[PDB]
Amino acid sequence: GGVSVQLEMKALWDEFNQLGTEMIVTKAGRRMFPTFQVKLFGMDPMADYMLLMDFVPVDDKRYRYAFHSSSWLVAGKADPATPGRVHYHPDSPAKGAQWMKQIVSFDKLKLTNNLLDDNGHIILNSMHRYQPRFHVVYVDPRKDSEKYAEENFKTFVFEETRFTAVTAYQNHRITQLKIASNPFAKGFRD
Amino acid sequence: GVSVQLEMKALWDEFNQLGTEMIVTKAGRRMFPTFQVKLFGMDPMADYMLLMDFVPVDDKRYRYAFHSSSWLVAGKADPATPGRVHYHPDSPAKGAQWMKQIVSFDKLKLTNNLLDDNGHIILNSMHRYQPRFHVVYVDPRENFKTFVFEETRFTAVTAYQNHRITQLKIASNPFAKGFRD
DNA sequence: AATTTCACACCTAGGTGTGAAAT
DNA sequence: AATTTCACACCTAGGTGTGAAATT
Repeated sequence: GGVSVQLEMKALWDEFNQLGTEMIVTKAGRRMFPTFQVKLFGMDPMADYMLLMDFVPVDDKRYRYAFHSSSWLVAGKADPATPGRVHYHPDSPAKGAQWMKQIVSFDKLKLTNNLLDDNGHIILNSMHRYQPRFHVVYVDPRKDSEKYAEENFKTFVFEETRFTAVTAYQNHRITQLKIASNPFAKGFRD
Repeated sequence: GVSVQLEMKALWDEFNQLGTEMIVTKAGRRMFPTFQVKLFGMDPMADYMLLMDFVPVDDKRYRYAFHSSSWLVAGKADPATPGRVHYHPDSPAKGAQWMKQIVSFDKLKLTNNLLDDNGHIILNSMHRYQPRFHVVYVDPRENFKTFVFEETRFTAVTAYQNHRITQLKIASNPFAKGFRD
């Protein structure tokens, strides 16, 4: 367990977290912003690794945004859990030297509210809080089967990456930051 | 017992009849048409490596004569370019994975820069090349098969010589739609 | 020269939030 | 109501040939 992970764009994640991060969710699938990007350290260069991402609920409560007080409040009890989906990195599996070579970005990752989705996108319930988790798994390609044991995986949880899944932005301050930092939203600047 | 089917065969043969030309730039240029294949007779449990390589057709330099609208031998071929091993991005993969859908080499770029380090194929302008496709059976400790489609042979150029080639590239490549009509 | 390189307009492809409309 | 979906304009990103200019 000597593998180290460094979250890229930490300052941007913390700026969003202070406001209370919101992530748009659609039927077709929406990319996260900011993109979850990491730097890998202490891996064996000859060993083959699988890089994974999963989303875990923060609490069992449904949220509501009050525009009068500009804050999030508990609306009621959480809706039933969404069918569990996982997202492997497109380059997985790959050698330890390949992962440590450059920053690993989960830019192809998409969030959806469609419970019946078959496009490999992450299914999330709108107005609920989620915690993105990052997993490094050691895998032997000569073996046709894979499973989880205590010594074959490591989980990395960055508290600043937690967000609320929404269909439209609630906090206007979040929209302002998304517009100002995401290049695809440059047409809305000024 | 492995069988390979060249996709877009009709488009390749139409280009070959005119004498296929591929643009070559410093930055790297995609081939048009894209080399796409269908795999058959592979073992679904066996691991395979899929490769692409370019071999010179002859040891001659070519020149296009606009008066007669034909290719002629200009002189002797330039020295061979620095060759490297080119694997499909998904290689290695199981036999069932390769046979599942059409295999394409769309991210494949041709360059005339001898000092290139971006993993692109280095070629000499005004020379005839033959693209070859390889299927290699991964063994823990013959397995090497080569598929050569004669219709995929082309002349590497910096600018199109035959106006008929340009016309076909414009008419069939979606990125050249702005030049239609 | 005869051949090669450059900025450029114009495509494809797909990622943005907007504000109306819909549920 | 409070929340979700739709067409849309406007971006980024990157693949085209064009015609001018340049070039061991």
